[PDB]
Amino acid sequence: GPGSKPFTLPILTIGELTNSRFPVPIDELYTSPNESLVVQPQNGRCALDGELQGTTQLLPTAICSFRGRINQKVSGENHVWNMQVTNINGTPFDPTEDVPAPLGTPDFSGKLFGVLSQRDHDNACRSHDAVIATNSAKFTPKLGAIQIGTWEEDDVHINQPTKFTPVGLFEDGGFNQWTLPNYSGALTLNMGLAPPVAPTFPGEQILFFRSHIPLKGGVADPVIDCLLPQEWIQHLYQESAPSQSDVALIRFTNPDTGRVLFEAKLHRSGYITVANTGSRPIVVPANGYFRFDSWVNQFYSLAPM
Amino acid sequence: GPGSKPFTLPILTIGELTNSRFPVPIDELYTSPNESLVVQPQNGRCALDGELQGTTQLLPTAICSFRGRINQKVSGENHVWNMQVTNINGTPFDPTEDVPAPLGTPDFSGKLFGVLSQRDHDNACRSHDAVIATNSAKFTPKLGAIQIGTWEEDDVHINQPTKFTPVGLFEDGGFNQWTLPNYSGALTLNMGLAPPVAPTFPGEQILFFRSHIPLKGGVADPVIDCLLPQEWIQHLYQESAPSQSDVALIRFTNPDTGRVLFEAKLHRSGYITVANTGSRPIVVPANGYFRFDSWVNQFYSLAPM
Repeated sequence: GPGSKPFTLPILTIGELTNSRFPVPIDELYTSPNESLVVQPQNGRCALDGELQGTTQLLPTAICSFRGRINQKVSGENHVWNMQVTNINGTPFDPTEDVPAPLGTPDFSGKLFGVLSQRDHDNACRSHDAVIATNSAKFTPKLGAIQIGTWEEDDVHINQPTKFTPVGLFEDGGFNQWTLPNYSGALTLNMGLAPPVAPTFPGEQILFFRSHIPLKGGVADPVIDCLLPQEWIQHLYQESAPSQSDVALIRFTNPDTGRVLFEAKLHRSGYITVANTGSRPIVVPANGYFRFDSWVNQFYSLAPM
Repeated sequence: GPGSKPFTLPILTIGELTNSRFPVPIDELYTSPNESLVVQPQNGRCALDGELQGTTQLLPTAICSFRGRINQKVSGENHVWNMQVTNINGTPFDPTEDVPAPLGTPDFSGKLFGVLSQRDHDNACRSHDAVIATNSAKFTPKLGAIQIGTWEEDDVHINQPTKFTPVGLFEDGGFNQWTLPNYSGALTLNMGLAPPVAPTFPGEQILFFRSHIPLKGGVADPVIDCLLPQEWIQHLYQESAPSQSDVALIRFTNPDTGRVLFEAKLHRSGYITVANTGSRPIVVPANGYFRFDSWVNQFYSLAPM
């Protein structure tokens, strides 16, 4: 009609949200100033009008997963395999397409721990622990191939349907959630990226949805922070509501109480800022959720958290 | 107002749906007659008005997961541990609550393969392969405890936060997707169950959303069939639209083509029937999705598939 469809978010509490950058539930909200770090995740990217960006796709369980077939054991390597990757649904990946990598590809540097599974054309199956170094020169998903390490020296089959189910990190050394992999390998620039995000208003910081992820060994508390929960992305994709301005004011509210705990800016490009100093984890009532209040601009002065 | 909010389903193709009974994408639609088998899944259960039933909860990645802490190594057992389970968000499980088990508990009998991870209070971490026999007398999630098997004899810590990430089945022997676990263990009846479902109209069969799941070893093609995709459940929970009759007519349609491929009955209790003979897998265009057409009754004669 003459009027626009009102923008909406799903009615979901902190305990009903999934991380859009790793297939686990959100544990908490978190805010910190990115003085040195540049924030440019490729998963969990979606404009408020429902446009998916970067490597973002809709399936929460498939985030950081891989699909394809093993073409060979890597030359001069025991326990390392070369995997030709397809899209998550099994359809061929189109390397010339204007995305950084197959949708769902991990968007952080480190050693990912998970399980490699196969079901051969004759239905003979196997699953073994595996590691994928997203920070290695031979991590080339954009070119259609990655390398996968196993402990099992021999029991991986060639030219058979293969999946990688992510579990967590193998080790904490070399892990940086904000360092993008080189999707095309060494000496090649990433392309088709979702843009970096930063709080434009002096005094604001990004608000993240944070998950603490598993670690195979070591002493650490590795976390993955996403800009938007996967359910919000799924919702925005469904709704495709036009954005009335560059910023939607949202209010975190407990429904039974009816009281608003704090307010934040949801930006058109798909991330949240708040007025806060330093980095502190945010604990919120299990009943509470973000409610859309109105459209404002970048110059709107938020109430301090 | 005086009028009811129109019922709706999400606009999602086959490749954009998640299984509600195991944390993997839907691979295909499937239909078969349950002449001998009784269909009573506890996950992926939701009335069309958004009422969650059985052990159904909202987080797709958390389906078939467990959370809690290891209290002891099992008496007379090497490699077997007793785990005191909490809810998925970590909050205490209320055994007296009218559910069959903690929400998200697996609803099938067999040996589940996955990874057990821990992060100790001092941040020392470990992850190891694990198996959970949902078909054992010591599987007692409703009582607040299960047993977990590992290969690692010693490297599991007591009284530390623990998670189980499911991957697939350990073996195919003993697996039956329609046999419910005894949630309270041997000699105790399940309670608070979602009711069994069956096609009431002579000549109809249930239509399932089917996934082929990983297997650690053996020759088999184990599948998990759900009544509703997880995204539909999330959507119905959000919408909470009143049901106008016992049956909603839905039409599977490819949007670009604009052509309807077939029609089905979406029942108020949350499952689909079609008019088909025997068991056959259904392949549908990647563009296609179910569209809600109108409300009918049990006596509506569907066009044959």
